[PDB]
Amino acid sequence: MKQLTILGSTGSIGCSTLDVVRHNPEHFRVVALVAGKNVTRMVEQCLEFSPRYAVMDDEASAKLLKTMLQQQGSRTEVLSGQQAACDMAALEDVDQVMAAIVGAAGLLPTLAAIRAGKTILLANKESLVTCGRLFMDAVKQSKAQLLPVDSEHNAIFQSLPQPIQHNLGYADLEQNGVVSILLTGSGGPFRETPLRDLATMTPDQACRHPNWSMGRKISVDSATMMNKGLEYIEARWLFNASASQMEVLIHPQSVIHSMVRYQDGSVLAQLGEPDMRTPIAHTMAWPNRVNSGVKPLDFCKLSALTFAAPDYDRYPCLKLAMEAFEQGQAATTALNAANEITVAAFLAQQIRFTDIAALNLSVLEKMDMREPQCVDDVLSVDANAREVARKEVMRLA
Amino acid sequence: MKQLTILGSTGSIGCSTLDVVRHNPEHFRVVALVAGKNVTRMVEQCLEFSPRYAVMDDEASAKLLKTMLQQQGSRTEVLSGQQAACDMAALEDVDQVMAAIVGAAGLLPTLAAIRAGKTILLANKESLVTCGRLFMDAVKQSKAQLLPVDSEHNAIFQSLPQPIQHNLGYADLEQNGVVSILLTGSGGPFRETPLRDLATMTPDQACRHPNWSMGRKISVDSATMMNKGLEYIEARWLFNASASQMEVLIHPQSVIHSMVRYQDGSVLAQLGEPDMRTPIAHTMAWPNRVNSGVKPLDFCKLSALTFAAPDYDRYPCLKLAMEAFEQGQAATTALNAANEITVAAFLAQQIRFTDIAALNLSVLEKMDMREPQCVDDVLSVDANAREVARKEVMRLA
Ligand SMILES: O=CN(O)CCCP(=O)(O)O
Ligand SMILES: O=CN(O)CCCP(=O)(O)O
Ligand SMILES: [Mn+2]
Ligand SMILES: [Mn+2]
Repeated sequence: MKQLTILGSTGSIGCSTLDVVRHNPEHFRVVALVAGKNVTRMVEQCLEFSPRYAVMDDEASAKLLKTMLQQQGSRTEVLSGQQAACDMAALEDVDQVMAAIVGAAGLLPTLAAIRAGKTILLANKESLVTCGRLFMDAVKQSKAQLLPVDSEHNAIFQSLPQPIQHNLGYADLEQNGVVSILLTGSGGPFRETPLRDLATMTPDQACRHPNWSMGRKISVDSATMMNKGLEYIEARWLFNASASQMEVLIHPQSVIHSMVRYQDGSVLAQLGEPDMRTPIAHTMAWPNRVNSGVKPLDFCKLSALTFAAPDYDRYPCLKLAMEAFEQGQAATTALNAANEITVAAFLAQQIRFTDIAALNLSVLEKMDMREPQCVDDVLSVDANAREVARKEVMRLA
Repeated sequence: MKQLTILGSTGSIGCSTLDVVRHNPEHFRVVALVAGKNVTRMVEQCLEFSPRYAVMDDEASAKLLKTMLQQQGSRTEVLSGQQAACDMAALEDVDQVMAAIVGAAGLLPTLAAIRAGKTILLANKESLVTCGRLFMDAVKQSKAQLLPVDSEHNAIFQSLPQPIQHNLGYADLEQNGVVSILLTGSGGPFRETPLRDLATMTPDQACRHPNWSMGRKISVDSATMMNKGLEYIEARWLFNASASQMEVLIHPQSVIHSMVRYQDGSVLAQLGEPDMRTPIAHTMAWPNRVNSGVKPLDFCKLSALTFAAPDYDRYPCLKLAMEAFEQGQAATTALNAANEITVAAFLAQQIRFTDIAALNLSVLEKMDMREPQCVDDVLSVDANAREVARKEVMRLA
C-alpha cells in the first residue's frame, strides 16, 4: 500500500497518475495534491481521492478552493505557496512523489522530494536539463529512487539491467554490460522536407501531428528535434552516460519508445501505445506492475518500423544540445531557456522556422556563462538567456 | 571464474560457445568436452582449451582420440558412451553445462546436468518438446538454472522480469505482471504464396533461405512453421505459460527475436544479429554480460519491420503443435517424431510439401497415446510414432 504526493495534479500527467491510482486503489493512496491555479479541477480530485492536503500557488486561489471544499465538507486541508509544495514533497509518511509540476516552478519541490530520499516519479524535463549536476548529487547523498516517466527514459530504464535500476545515476553503464543507450525519436514532420525549405516552414505545418505527438511547443521541438536533444541531456545525467555511450536514432513510427545496447549484441527495447498511463503505471508499480487501462499493442494493426540517423544539418538543435552538454549546466539551462523564447517567436510569426536553431545557437555563444550551483544559479542563467533571446528575436523585426 | 562442460562440443553451437570462451578466457574454463564422432575437431578443441575430459559416443572413436591426444601430449583423459557424458554433466566442480547434444542422445545428460542442480545453458529443442513435464519437475526438485540459448526463448527470457528469471519454470507469469509472451517467427518462405500452391512446392524452394535461416530440416519447419509451433511447446514449459498467456506473431525480418507483454502495456523485446554467440554469451555471463564478437546492430542498414498473425490454414503444423501440447507429452514427442519423418520424406521427394502437415496430423490421430514418465517412455513414444509415420509416407508410393 504505497502513498503518494502529486506535484501538478491538474495537468495532463497529473490526471493520468490519478487515473492510475483510481483503477488500482488497492495499492495507491493520495496524501497530497499540489496544483497551480485550476481550483476547479483540484476540488473535483480532492473530492474524489481526498488527499490530506491540497496546495495551490497563491492564497487568492487557496481561499477559494478552501471554500468549495468547505461546501462539500472536504476535510482536505488547504495550504499555499512554494514551501507548502516542498513540504508535501518531503512529507514524512509519503512514499512516492509524482514530480509533474513543470518549469522552474518545479526545481525546488522535485528537489525537496529528492533531499527526503523518496521514490521519485520524475515527470519534468527541466529538473535535469538545468539542475542535472545538483540533482544527481542530491540523489547520491540521500539514495532517492529516480524512476523516469518520460516515454523515452521510461523505456531506456525498463530496458536496463537491475543493479543499474536501484542505483539510478551512480550505476555505471559500461561496467554493468551496457554498450550504449538508444535514444529514439520520430524525427519531426520535416524529416523528408528538402533542406532548403525548412526556412519557408510555417507554424501550421508543425503543430501536434499524429502517431505519439500533441503539443504546440514540443511539435517545434519534435520538428527541430530540440526535444530529442534535450532528452539527450537528461539521459546522460539520468543513466550516467558519456557521449560515446549515447545514440540518437530517428524512428518515425514511435512504436519503439527507446532501447539499450549490450556487449553480446542484444538490444533491449520497450514498446506500447503512446499513452502516458503505461510509464506512469510502470514507475508507480515498480518493481512490480499494474494495469493502467491502456491498449494491448496490436502488432497487426501497425505501421512498418524503420530507422535512420539524424542529419545534423537537418536538425541543428540536436548538435547544439549535444555540444551544450559538453559546456556545462549553464549552457544547457540557457539553451533550454532561449529555445522557449525562439520557438515561441516562431509560433507567433516573428522569425522563420530555420531561425530557432540559429538563434538558440547565438544566445549560447553571445553569453560567457559559468556553471550554476543551486536552484538559484540556474534560475538566473535562465533569465539572462531569455533576455539575450527575447532581445535576439528583436534584431529580426 | 565460471567452469563449464559442453555437451556436443563439435557442432555449431558448440564451436560458438568455444568462440565465446576463447574471447573471454578470464571468466570461462572447460572442464569437459563431449562430442559424438568428430574425433578430428575434438582433438583440436581439446588441444586448444584442454578440458580435463573429452567423451565420445563409442570406444572405437575414443581409442583414436585417445591416440591423437597421445601424439600431442594432451593430458586430457578420454572416456566413452552415455554414462561418461552424464558424468561430465554432473561433474562436481562444474558450474554450467551447454546441453547442445541434440536428439534423444541428449535427454539423459541434459537430465544429469539438471538433477545435479547446475546452471543449464539449454540448447536443444527435444529436452522440453518430449520430456517437458519431467525436466521441469527435475528443475523444481534441485533448483537448477535453465538459461535458454534458443534465439527466441533467450529473447523472451531476457525480456521477462527478474524474479521469474531466477526461478525459471516455477515463477508464475501473471502474478509477476506478465500478460503474455510473444513468440515471433519469420513465417517461412511461403508466407505470401497463394494457398493452392503450397501443394506444388519443391525442396529447393524451401532450404536455408536468408535473414536468420540456414538448415535443411528447419527450413521446412520454418516454411511449415512446425518450428515455431515446437517452440510454442518449449515456451509453455519453460516460462510456465497457458495458451492464453502465449502469442505467436509473424515477423519476417527476424530482427526482434521475440517479446514479453506486460499489464501496463509495455512490451519488452530483444533484437540483435542472428549470430548465436549473442544468446550463448548472455546465458554464459548471466547475470552479467561479456562480448561475443558479434556486430552492433546497425539500425540504419536494416529492413522495415512488419508483423502479422499466422493463418492457421497456411501453417497447419502450428495448430497441430498447439493442440498437441493440450494432449500430453506423448502427443508432442510423437509430433516431433513424425515430423522428422515426413519433413524428411518431403526432402527426398516422397510426398508433397502440403503432405507434411497432413501426415504428422494423422500419426497423432492414428495413435491413442498415454503420457510418458521418464526418458524411456519418451523414447518409446518416439519409436512408435516414427513407425506410424515411416509407414504413412508409404501409403503414398
Ligand atoms: O514522451 C514523449 N516524447 O518525447 C515524444 C515527443 C516527440 P519526438 O520523439 O519526435 O521528440
Ligand atoms: O533460433 C533460431 N530460430 O528459431 C530461427 C528459425 C527460423 P523461424 O523463426 O521462421 O522458425
Ligand atoms: Mn519524451
Ligand atoms: Mn529458435
